[PDB]
Amino acid sequence: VHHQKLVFFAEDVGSNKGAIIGLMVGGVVIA
Amino acid sequence: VHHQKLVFFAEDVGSNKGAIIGLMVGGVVIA
Amino acid sequence: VHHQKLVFFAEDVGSNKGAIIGLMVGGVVIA
Amino acid sequence: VHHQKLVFFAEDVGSNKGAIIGLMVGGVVIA
Amino acid sequence: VHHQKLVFFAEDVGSNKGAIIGLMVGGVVIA
Amino acid sequence: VHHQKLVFFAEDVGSNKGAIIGLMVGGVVIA
Repeated sequence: VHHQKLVFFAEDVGSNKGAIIGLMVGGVVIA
Repeated sequence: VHHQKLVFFAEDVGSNKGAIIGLMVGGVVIA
Repeated sequence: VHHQKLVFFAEDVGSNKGAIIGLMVGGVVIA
Repeated sequence: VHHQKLVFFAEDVGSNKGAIIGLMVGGVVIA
Repeated sequence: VHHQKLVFFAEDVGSNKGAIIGLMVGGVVIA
Repeated sequence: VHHQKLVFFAEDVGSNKGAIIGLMVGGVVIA
């Protein structure tokens, strides 16, 4: 298979106080 | 298969205090 | 198969205090 | 006059992604 | 006058991704 | 006048990714 640009932003992000995950597959994120 | 640009923003994001996930497949996100 | 731009915003997002998921397939998101 | 415990929680708060205000008297909150 | 414990939590707060304000009297909060 | 303990937590705060303000009277907070 092929994955690409799963998340994409074309313009500026101010902040990320949380989670940004291209491809969450297991385990535990807490943001 | 082929995946691409699953999430896309063309303009600026101010903030993300939560979760942004291209392709959640298992495990646990808490944002 | 082919997926693309599953979620798309063409203009600016102010905030995301919740979940934005291109393709949720299993597991647990809590935003 | 006397004010006290205007807002009160006795048990655990999970999250506050919004506004919690004891006493709003003017100005502008955006949560 | 007298103010006290305007906001009160007795048990644990998990997170505050927003605003918690004892006494908003003017100006601008954006959380 | 007299102010006291305007915001109060009795138990542990996990995180503050936003604003916690005893007494907002003017100006601009962005959290």
